Amino acid sequence: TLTYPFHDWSQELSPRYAQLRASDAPVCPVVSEGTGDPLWLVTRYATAVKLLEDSRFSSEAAQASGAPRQSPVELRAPGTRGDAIAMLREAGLRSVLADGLGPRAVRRHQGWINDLAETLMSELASREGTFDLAADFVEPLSSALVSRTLLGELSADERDLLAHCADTGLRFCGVTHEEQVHAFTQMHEFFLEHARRLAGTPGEHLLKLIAEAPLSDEALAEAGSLLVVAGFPTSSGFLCGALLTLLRHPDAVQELHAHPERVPSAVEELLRYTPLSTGSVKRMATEDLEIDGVRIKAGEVVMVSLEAVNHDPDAFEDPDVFRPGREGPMHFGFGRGRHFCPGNRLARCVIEATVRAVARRPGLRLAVAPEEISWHEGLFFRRPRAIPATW
Ligand code: HEM
Ligand SMILES: O=C1N[C@@H](Cc2c[nH]c3c(F)cccc23)C(=O)N2CCC[C@@H]12
Ligand SMILES: [Ca+2]
Repeated sequence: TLTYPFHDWSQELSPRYAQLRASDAPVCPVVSEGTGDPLWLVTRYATAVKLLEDSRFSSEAAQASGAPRQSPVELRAPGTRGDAIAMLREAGLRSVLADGLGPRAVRRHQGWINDLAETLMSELASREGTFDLAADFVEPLSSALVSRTLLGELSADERDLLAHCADTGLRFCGVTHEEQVHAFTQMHEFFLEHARRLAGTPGEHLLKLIAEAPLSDEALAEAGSLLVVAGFPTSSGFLCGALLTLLRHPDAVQELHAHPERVPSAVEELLRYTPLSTGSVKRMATEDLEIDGVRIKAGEVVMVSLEAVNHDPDAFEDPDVFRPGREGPMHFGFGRGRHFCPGNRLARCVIEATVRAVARRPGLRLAVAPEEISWHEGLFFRRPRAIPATW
C-alpha cells in the first residue's frame, strides 16, 4: 500500500527510507504513484551491492517501453527506442565513449573548467551585495560543461530549450502527462535537426566524436537527448546541493582552505552525503531470482534508492554527518556495477573545481536561512530554485 516516491523534494530525506531500511525484509513492495505499477524497493547497502552487481537484473529491460515503472510517463520521445547508451555500445562505440568521457577528456578540459569556476566565483566576489549561486555559478558552469564536453556550442535560446525540456520531462509531478511526453518529443526533434550540425563545429565534445567515428540521424539524435538528460539536470542539481552542503559546514570548508590536499576526500563525501535523485535506479529480473531470501519473479522491477544506501548506518558510521575523510566503503553516488556513471570523471572534475573555488574564498555563506531555500517540487533530480549567498 506504500506509494512511491516519497515526495522528499528538499535535502531532508523522507523518513520512510530509514523505516524500510530497518524493517524485517531486505526488499519491500511499493506501488508507483504515477502508474499504479507494483515495484520492489531496496534501501540497504549490502542488498544493493548484490542486486546491482547481478547482471540478471537488467537495466535495459527496466528502461524499455512497457516496463513496470516509477515515472508517470515513459522517458522517451514516442516512437523512439529510448536506450541510447546501449545502442551506442551496440554500434561499437565504447572506445569513443572512453575518449570523450574518460581521463583523457578530463586532461583536455580540466584547465578551462577550473579557470571558469574561478572566473565565476571572482566575478561574484567583486559584486557589492548578494547573488544567486544557482543562477550565477552553477547554471553557467554546468551549461559550459554540457556545451564544451558533450553537445557542442549552444546559443542561449538552445540551452534554455534543452534545460526546459529536461526540467519538464524528468518529473514525478508538477506537469501534465502530455506536457511531460512532449518535452521529450521537442528535445528529440531538436536533435533530429541539430545533432549533426553540432558535430560540425570546433571542439572535442562527445557528440562530435560520436558523429565522426566509423550513424543515422535518429541514432545521433538519441545520443544528444541522452547527453542532455544524463549530464545537465544531474550536474546542475548536484552542484547546487553540494554548495548548500558546503555553506552549512563552514568548519569543513575552513579545513579545506588550510589543507587543499583534502579536497578530493571532500568531493567523495559530498557524493555520499548530498542527495540528488528523488527516485531510484531500477532493474528488471530477466528470470525468477532471489535477493536475500525474497523471490523476485521474472519481469518484476527492483529499485535501489542511492540516497537510502548512502545513508545506511550498517555501511557508514553516523551516516547523516558530513565527514570528509571518513573511512567507510564506496559511496553509491555514481551507482554500482556495470552501469556505474561513465560521466563520473567529468562530474568529479567539475565538483572538485567547485569545492576548490569555495575553499579558496572563506566567508562565503547563505544570505537566507536554510529553511528559506525554495525547492523545485517533483524533479527526479533535486534542485533549489535559488541559492541566495554573500560574503
Ligand atoms: C556530467 C556529465 C554526466 C554524464 C555525461 C553522465 C552520463 C551517464 C550515463 C550515459 C549513464 C548511463 C550509464 C548506463 O546506464 O550504463 C549514467 C548513469 C548514472 N549517472 Fe551519470 N552522467 C553525468 C553526471 C552525473 C552526476 C553529476 C551524477 C551524480 C552526482 C551522476 C550519477 C549517475 C548514476 C547514479 C548513474 C547510474 C544509473 C543506474 O545505475 O541506472 N551522473 N550517467
Ligand atoms: O529519479 C530517477 N533516478 C534514475 C536513477 C538514478 C538515481 N540517481 C541518479 C543520478 F544521480 C543520475 C542519473 C540517474 C540516477 C532513474 O532511473 N529514474 C527513472 C525514473 C525516475 C528517475
Ligand atoms: Ca509491461
